[PDB]
Amino acid sequence: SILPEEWLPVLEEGEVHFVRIGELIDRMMEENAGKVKREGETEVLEVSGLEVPSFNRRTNKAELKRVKALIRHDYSGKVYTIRLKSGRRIKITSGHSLFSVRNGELVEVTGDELKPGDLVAVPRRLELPERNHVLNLVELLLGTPEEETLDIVMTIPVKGKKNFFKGMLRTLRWIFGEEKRPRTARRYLRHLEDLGYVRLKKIGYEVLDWDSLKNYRRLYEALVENVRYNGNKREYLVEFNSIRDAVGIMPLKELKEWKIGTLNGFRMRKLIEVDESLAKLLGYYVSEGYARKQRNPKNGWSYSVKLYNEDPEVLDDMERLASRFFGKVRRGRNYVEIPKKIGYLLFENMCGVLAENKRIPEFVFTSPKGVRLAFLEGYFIGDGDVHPNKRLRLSTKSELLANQLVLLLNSVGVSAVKLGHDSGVYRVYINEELPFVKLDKKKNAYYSHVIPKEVLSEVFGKVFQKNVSPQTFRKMVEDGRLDPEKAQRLSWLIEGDVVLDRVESVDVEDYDGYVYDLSVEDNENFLVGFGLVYAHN
Repeated sequence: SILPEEWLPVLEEGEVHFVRIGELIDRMMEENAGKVKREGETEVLEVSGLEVPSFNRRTNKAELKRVKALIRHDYSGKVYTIRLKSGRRIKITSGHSLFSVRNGELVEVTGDELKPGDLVAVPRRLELPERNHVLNLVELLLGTPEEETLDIVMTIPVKGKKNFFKGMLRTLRWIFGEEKRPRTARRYLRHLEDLGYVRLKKIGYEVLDWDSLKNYRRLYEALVENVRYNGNKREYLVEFNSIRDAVGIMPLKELKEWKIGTLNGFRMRKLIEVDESLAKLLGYYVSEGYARKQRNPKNGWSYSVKLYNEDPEVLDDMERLASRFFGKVRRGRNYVEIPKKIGYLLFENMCGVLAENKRIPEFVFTSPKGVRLAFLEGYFIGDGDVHPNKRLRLSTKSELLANQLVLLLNSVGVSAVKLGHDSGVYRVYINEELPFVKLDKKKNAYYSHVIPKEVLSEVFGKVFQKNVSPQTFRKMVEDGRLDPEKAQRLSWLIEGDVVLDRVESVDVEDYDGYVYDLSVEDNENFLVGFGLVYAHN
């Protein structure tokens, strides 16, 4: 079984989240108490909607799988913290199995069996889904403290909507039988049909969804009561907070027409399509971005976002990207500033404010590779890791970020990764080429670009000078240096999506508490631990 605090990458409805397995399993069981069957000390809760990354037991390739159930045993015994030479770490009970090698094949080795030196399976790359994402600033802000969206408003041109609100309400009230049929009735009944609520008929109409109409009415009731007119710009206005408890009802069809921001400041389009510029912009922020709130004039609240960097070229690119989504921007000595409330809000909720809370936005993990790489590039460049003379060294105070980076890298084919945490800081080391950074993996190679000599030794019965890269392995096969028939025993290691990391230390403790586990469809395994480690379900 896995311990409570162990991180676990999971996918829900197509999105990737990092959760502490205990928190996930405890929360689920509490909200589904009834369905939780129990056989003494064990508690099993079948579920759907969850998916975890695993590897095919036969081909060993990366593939996502359904999580059949969540399990919880009350445990009293020994727990082992397994530390890999790569930096990965995983704490498990004595009978939990991880994957090691025995005679060229992947076998299971229990926690109470693992010793320093043993080879442990770990990801070479991951196969996460790919889709285009669309940000929704409304939902985003609805997840924000009202005290932070005080000056936020939602404007809309008065053009085609001459008194639309009060006019729609009247039709609704009429629909609910509280008024005589309005004069502009059909101009609205169509819109409703367009939204799917009503079925316009030759003669009158037929209400399709009362419950929905009720919320829609509730929405317009809120609009009429709060929408003001701004003679100045000829548009309708609404203070966000005044309709927070209803705006979420606004159908997307209608949302498109609105804008959101401040009255005398930057106004944004509510629905944003995630593209590479945005991702790379966010990358810049996650690494070198600082969001501030200083008091100013009437002591208390001018918001801004600065993107630091000591090199002109970079600052030029940030300035280019920042202004690409937030209009006019301010250049500085060593930074680029976006002094806009809604930009500040967007970045705050997307990536976090404090360094130790910085994080990769969720949509990045399952976006097309072009976008994942765009983010990574914005992050690396900003962090100043584009001109290396050896392996890169990324530092963060956010352990979430460290884990996310590792998963994001794996998802784009980078496997030569290492970890560390030394003094309130997490480090992610990378020793292999990236489309935007040249690095020689052959030089001081990492475990991922090497076939353990014990494995070769065992499989081929020969004794090997040193370690061979998978590249030099394929070659030795093609010109008889390696027996091709024996060599096939390792096709899973050369052809699969797994590499062998090695146990450095093992710590044993006595534990009294809840331990967890999962049941994974088909493969019966999943990723857990700091840095991601394959564990048998």
